[PDB]
Amino acid sequence: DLLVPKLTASVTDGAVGVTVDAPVSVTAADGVLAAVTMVNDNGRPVAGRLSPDGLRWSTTEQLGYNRRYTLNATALGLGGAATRQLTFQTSSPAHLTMPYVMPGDGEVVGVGEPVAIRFDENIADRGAAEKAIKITTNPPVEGAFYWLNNREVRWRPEHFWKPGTAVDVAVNTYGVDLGEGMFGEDNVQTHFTIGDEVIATADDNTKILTVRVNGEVVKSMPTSMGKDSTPTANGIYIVGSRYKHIIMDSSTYGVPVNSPNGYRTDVDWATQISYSGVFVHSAPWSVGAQGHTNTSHGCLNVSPSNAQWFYDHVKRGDIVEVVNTVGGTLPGIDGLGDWNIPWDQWRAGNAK
Ligand SMILES: *[C@@H](O)[C@H]([C@@H](C)O)[C@H]1C[C@H](S[C@@H]2CCN(C(C)=N)C2)C(C(=O)O)N1
Repeated sequence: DLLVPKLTASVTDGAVGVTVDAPVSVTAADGVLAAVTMVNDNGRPVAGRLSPDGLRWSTTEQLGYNRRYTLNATALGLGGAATRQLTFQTSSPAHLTMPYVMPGDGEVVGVGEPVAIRFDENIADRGAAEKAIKITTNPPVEGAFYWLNNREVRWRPEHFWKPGTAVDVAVNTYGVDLGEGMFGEDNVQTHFTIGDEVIATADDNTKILTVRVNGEVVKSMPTSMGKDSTPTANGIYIVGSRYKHIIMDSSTYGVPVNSPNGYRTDVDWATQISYSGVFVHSAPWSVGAQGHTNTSHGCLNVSPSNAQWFYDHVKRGDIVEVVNTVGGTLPGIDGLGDWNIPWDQWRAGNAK
């Protein structure tokens, strides 16, 4: 006839390994919730909120790893009253890993910019990490994950972004088992926008670096690329950081300075385009060979004014394409060579 109220929680009494990637909630049937408290092992209460109709209570703040929580709830209805007490334990990680996402929040980047999520620890379960990363695009475009190394995963579409696209990255790793008892230390979120299409093409046959903005040629720079014994790899490069001046140190990229292809020299107006250490930069010493002969260690050498032009007008995520050199092809897992991996292979990924 008149039923007693019933209490249902999203955890159960005695549960262990409860993941903290989601709130805890309680629902009343045949009655309303009169009070709900949740405390940790130390008696400290957890913040929560009861819905206005009295039917549903939920935690509202982050739940902690390695905690024993006690939930007390009372429901009242015309049929009488019901009270329950539940204790559960949350996940106890063996390790925590912190994600770091690029590009930065609010940035405007070029059409070649991948989403990058780098953890500070090796990820045993790549599939769990990919599943925990939510990418929103507008206009919507399909994309896919691919791992550069054990710690950094990249996401991009099949073709270069459409200018004007919003990209939203929710790395929702808090409470997620990323393998072997390694859980996400925190969530991170970033949002960025794709700007103009900027593609600069260096053609060894002509020795010209041509900059096209939304398809229109805006600059033609005589360049000197890698001499035969240190060639510039062909392929697609993503623009990385830019520097007013920087000491280029070959040992940074694996080559002892004191070795025959080593070097250590202060350089102006330098835009990095590969982790292997290719840059567009000012080369006053080879102005005469630019547009004619390859003389560099791999860099795209241009005039000082053209290098400053490049610094001022080309942004992170814009594209440099190198063609017809005697080099090989830039490795797809360079760090900035993601677009050299064919789409079918990128889309199949490497989560295992
Ligand atoms: C690009 O080619 C690189 C490297 C970071 O990939 C740098 C290294 C040089 S330094 C070279 C030796 C001394 N040089 C002079 C004449 N000052 C040039 C470089 C290059 O121009 O070859 N660029």
